[PDB]
Amino acid sequence: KCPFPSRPDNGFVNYPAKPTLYYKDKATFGCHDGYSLDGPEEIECTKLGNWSAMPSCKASCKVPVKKATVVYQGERVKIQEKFKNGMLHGDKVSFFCKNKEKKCSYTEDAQCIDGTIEVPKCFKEHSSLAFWKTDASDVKPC
Repeated sequence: KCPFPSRPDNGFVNYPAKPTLYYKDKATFGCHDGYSLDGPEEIECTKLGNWSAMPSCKASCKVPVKKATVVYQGERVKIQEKFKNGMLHGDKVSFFCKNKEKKCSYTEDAQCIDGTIEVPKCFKEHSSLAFWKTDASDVKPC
């Protein structure tokens, strides 16, 4: 015997329609808009009497700045364009930062994790109004 697995938060679950689920019986998961599955989509019930896993639904992220060039999968892009529809949990990007000492730039990664993506501390976004200031993404790389 296995119990009925609970619907994951911000998602849903499906299983055979029947009084009791015994073993080798399957359950199955999906998520609402703005979330994505973190774990296997299907799950077996096991010999020991418990469920082979328990996936959750992890939230997507608002792009956390109005404008930035970042590296994604090895390629410079504009975060606003590339992720106009938000960021999936697990999506990793790289913001540019200035080493003012050696007058060059370097990158630091940030990841969407369940709705929060923490932009790095070294990163300063500049309005296009502050035209005297220079985007780290244009400084020669260290």
